[PDB]
Amino acid sequence: SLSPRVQSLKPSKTMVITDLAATLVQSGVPVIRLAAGEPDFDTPKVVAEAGINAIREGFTRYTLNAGITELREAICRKLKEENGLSYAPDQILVSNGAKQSLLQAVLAVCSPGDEVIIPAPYWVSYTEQARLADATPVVIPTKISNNFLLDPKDLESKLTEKSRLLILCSPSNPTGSVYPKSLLEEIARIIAKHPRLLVLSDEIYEHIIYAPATHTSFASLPDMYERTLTVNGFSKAFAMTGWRLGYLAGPKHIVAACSKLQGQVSSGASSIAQKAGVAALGLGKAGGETVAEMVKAYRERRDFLVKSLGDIKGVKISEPQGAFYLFIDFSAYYGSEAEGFGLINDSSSLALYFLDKFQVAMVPGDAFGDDSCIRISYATSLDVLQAAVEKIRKALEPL
Amino acid sequence: SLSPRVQSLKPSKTMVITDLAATLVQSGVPVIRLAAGEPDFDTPKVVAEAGINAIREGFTRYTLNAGITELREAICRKLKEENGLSYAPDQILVSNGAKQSLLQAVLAVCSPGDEVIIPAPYWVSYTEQARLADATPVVIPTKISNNFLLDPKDLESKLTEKSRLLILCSPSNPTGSVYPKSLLEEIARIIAKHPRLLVLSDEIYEHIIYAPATHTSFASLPDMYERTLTVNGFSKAFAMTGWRLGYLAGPKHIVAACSKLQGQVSSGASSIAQKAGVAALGLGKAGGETVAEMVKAYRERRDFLVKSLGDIKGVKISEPQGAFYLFIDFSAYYGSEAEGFGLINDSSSLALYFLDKFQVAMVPGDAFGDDSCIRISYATSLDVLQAAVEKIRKALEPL
Repeated sequence: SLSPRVQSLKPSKTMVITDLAATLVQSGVPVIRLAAGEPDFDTPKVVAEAGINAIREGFTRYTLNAGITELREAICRKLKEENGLSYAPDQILVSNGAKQSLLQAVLAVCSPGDEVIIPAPYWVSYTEQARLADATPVVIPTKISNNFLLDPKDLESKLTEKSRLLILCSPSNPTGSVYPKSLLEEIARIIAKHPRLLVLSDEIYEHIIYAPATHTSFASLPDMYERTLTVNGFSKAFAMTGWRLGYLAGPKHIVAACSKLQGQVSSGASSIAQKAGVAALGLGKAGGETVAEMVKAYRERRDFLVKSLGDIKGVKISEPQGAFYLFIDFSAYYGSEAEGFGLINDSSSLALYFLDKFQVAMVPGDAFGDDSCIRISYATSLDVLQAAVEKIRKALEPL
Repeated sequence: SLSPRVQSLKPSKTMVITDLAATLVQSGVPVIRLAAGEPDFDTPKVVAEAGINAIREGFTRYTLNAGITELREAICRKLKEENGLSYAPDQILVSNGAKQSLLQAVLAVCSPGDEVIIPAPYWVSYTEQARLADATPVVIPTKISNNFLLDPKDLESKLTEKSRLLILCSPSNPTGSVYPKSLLEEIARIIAKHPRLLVLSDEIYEHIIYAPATHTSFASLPDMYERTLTVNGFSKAFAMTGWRLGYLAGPKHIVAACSKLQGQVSSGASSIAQKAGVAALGLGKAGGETVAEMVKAYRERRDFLVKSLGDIKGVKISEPQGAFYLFIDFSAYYGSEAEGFGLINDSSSLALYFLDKFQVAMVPGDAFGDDSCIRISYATSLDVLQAAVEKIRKALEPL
């Protein structure tokens, strides 16, 4: 029975709480749902109508494996105009979500035994995708005091003959932290010394930024363009998670190998979702007021939760600059008598205590490589956040 | 640069001919295009409206990774009713097309060095997926006189301690054969001796079948449920190729390992596509007059091409029982020098000869592991087939 690749990954830390509550264990109790990784917003009607018209017009046959020319051309424009990067259409690979885009990159560029350097807190799939490539993940913890930003000295110390891929997610899930250009520059100098090291830049949350923070894409840095794989998509910016559209832009030989890989995984991505993709790219640069209108809401929501929660004692909060996550340091509360949850010294037990006792579902930082925190998503109505703040405050002072 | 496994694949006979005729049409000469592996029909308006309705009703968010509970239930209904198979909802996995379903099954159950037995002629992807799992494909040639059906004695000679998976595609791509129950019963008995051997049954063409022939699910056979992975989908029957919807049914521990894999490869399948899937399943058993009318068009199309080509001398045909492919044996024309243009040695040469000199695009049998033949797709209008038969006759008389 079953192969080692599947056996080697991985219990999962989400189901015990995140979806087990969204179950008859709700009955008859209601639950807030603060653990979803998707926008509360609908798909833009212009984007949605493009999909409806693609269905009507018969754009329902197989696509080119790499993607339709209009989308790969439109993505290239987006990359020059928004990120200041130059790519041709044969350097673009469109996949059914960015998750596939990231995985195919790892399988294309990593030989067995290669080391993939992953900063923690990390998106869950980065560790598992390296293992599916038979590569060795090397995790570098970071601290909240440094805004969960990688330290360049720590990157220097973990370099090896085997270091092949560095994964940078900015703005990042879960911490919602954003890399400054100067920090990425120190990183870049280091990488240029290493002959084999490549960088996977996860820019899926790019248009969700706030305030003085700026998204500066890695390939724009001096000498990095040839070493960088750029990954972006339509799920987070345009609230298109169900459509499954993502893309990779990078060196042509790497994209060509990723494309040959895709011809065997799933073939090309949805013909319907891709036509919606051109429409989404057609909304404009921000892309337009529609995303801007959404980013104003997240900005408002972020500020309510940073204020309320950061004033409870023993709770640490770094102001996030991007995305819609808050990685909250509920540690210090680890002793806790507390109640039915015995020890309450875990991110998982604590997250269990918020649910299954206070009806607030969150994701333990356990899921992301740092047990000091719990991830709270504020991509929900402002009315539910005040109620969630209300449940957290009653949960925590009884300790 | 790139890893082995990306580099292990590097073939593709298909690339220069079928993808290039699209280039030669894209300026000047028109070409028939008989290399289609997709229905010429539109998606059923009922199915199309359900997807358009799902867009309007806002079903654009992430679905559960395994699939929406409504679709997995309708699939279980379809599998018990049409194929006589009993599955629970947690034994079904929905993916972006059957291609993904097959890859995840192969990756789930094959260890390095394991042997994947593939009867030839074969769909190209079976070989590549096995190599992506570090399995060793072992090909078993079959003969046109035996309707390209696997020979059970030939199976026993190649069975080994390392045999893990046998892949059975019925109805077949490229041959268009259907295994009879009696032959499938004989195979089953053979595998029952081997403790490790599993069956991947690719049943995607189940409803494109012609009247005296019957589709028998391998998992219906006694002692086989425990070892069969059933793969089906909506792409070929309902002309849903662009939608990307497929599924796998099997033992609980296998489907769980496939699900952990899918959680790292693509996440769930499209929310819009899934809701169209329930509409397609709701269409009935065949389903209804909707599927029967396309199979009525395919059957006439086939019979026109068996008679027209079979009357050409040096052409050998097994009448297909399913799907819309014809694997035509143009050998005997090998060993002949055309002018000037040059040598017609092989299926590659012959297929190149039909196109470019007589404007007819086909897929060489080289692409499917059988060099004897050329694959003609008849999922196109009866009018184009007549102009191709003329061209085939005009190409064939000069030798």
